[PDB]
Amino acid sequence: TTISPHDAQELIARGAKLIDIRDADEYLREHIPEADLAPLSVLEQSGLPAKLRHEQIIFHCQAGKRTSNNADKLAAIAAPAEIFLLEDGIDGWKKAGLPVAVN
Repeated sequence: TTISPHDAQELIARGAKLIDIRDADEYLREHIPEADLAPLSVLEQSGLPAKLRHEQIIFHCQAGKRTSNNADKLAAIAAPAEIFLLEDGIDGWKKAGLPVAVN
């Protein structure tokens, strides 16, 4: 299931984890302040660490593609949470007028 940036904000205000699945170099250039970084490759190797588990988990990447294309991987990695994909990624978040942190 996809979630709008504004609806994601409301879930994050209730404790939902926002997980950035991009690489560290991408994150460092520009990220969502509320997000926790966990590159997809690392998640595929060692799983989601306990500190990033919650009842509600929202994954995001750049523009919606890596989340859409790895939907089954992400559904398993965060199971048994309620899982969302941020619609249009950080690009969508920016287009919605929500804050980002730029290097």
